[PDB]
Amino acid sequence: GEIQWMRPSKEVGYPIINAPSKTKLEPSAFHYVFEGVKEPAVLTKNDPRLKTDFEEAIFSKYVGNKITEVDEYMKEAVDHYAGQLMSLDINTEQMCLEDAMYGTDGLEALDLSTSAGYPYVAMGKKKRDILNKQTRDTKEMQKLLDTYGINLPLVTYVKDELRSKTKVEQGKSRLIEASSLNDSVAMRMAFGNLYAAFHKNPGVITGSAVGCDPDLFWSKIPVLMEEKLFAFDYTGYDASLSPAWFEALKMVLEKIGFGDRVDYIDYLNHSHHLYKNKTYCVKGGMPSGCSGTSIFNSMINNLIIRTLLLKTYKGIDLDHLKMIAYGDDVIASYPHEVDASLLAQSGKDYGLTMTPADKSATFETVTWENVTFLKRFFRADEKYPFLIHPVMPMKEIHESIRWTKDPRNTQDHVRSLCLLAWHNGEEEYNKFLAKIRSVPIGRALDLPEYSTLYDRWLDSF
Ligand SMILES: Nc1ccn([C@@H]2O[C@H](COP(=O)(O)OP(=O)(O)OP(=O)(O)O)[C@@H](O)[C@H]2O)c(=O)n1
Ligand code: NA
Repeated sequence: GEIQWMRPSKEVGYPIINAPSKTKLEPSAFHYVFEGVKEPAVLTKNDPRLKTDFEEAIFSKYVGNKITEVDEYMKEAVDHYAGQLMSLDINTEQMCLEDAMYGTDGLEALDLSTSAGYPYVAMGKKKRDILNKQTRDTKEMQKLLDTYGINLPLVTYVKDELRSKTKVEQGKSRLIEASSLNDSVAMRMAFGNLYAAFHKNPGVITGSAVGCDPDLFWSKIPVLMEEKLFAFDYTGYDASLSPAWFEALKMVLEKIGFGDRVDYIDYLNHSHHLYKNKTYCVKGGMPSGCSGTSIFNSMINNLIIRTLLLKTYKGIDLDHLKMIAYGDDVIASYPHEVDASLLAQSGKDYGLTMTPADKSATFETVTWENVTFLKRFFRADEKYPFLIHPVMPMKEIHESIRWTKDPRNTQDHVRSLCLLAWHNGEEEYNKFLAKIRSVPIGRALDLPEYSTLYDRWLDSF
């Protein structure tokens, strides 16, 4: 990804974008009961915690575009992945505006709590108005599509979330490149059925984990994997993608019955952005807040891994590459060992910065004991080994519970953390429940006991 140009929105007829400069995150009733070293992310250049220019830091993720064309390896990767998807019968039909807006089997309704993007965010209009879950009325939307069209600029917001101290001081705040509601609806009509097919088939055929339920899916993963696991992390995956990877993605779409609307992918690739008073153009880079970001990111990861394997190991058998991706996160396997360090080297040539899995200092062997996916480990259940526990580290849970954005959602937030925590075991879980109940707010929460969660889990398969 690379910014081609940046300048004042007024110079080109665009209004300044108003963005709250104060974090909604504040210590919660449990702030001093649990240990945590993360704080709210810098949201403005004035934030006293800064130790470097903010503007420069939040845009440094666009490291450049390393490659220009789709080479032989990428093309072979495209053919093989497109081949797997083919065995799914993904309905190539366009999604009717009703299902696209309010959802259907395999696709959830639009999220009413997220920005509506330009121009609506400059007119004061909000999603609550345009959309109506009860009537499932397309009329208002339609009247807006015809009025403002598509390919509308992406409104860029700084993501309000917890970050390490270092990332606060280096202004490494993440950004939310929000797509207008129009674009989001169009894209969901265009790729609606593709999304659904993926959501309904997490696994090694789609090579996707999007829409999955860890409590059930974790038990299926080991069976799907080949003998030898391999993994690695990406640094700024989304922003590092070069235009060629988008072309490769279109090739895939074209081959499975969507050559029809690959133009949409171009907007993800060559995009127009609005940040505050400034406007800029980005060549490459997957925008964070578009319809299908997670899925197209996963599809591209499937192309990338196949590509690096073909480039590094001529003769490799892709039919035995078993991988599952969720955006940049991935858990992959092959019947034979592979050098992740080697793959990382080939990665640089494709514009990808790959490092040892889970911040390891060096590329070491990936095992079922040390492998993680979605921050979760894999741990066979003591009493029934064939059932696998997705285990989120308590540290992550401790960090999250120490803050709140709305006291009205404390019950839901803590309840959610409990559904993650109990997998760490009864002893740990009860210590967690105990600390929660050491202050008034916690004692008033309705939290599930261990046995209730474990028994429910056992019956869920
Ligand atoms: N609104 C956003 C913005 C970014 N991201 C994701 O967050 C990543 C960047 O987060 P950070 O953890 O700060 O990036 P990494 O470079 O992956 O961290 P590291 O340096 O430790 O490798 C991006 O690639 C993207 O996948 C996201 O999910 N939502
Ligand atoms: Na882009």
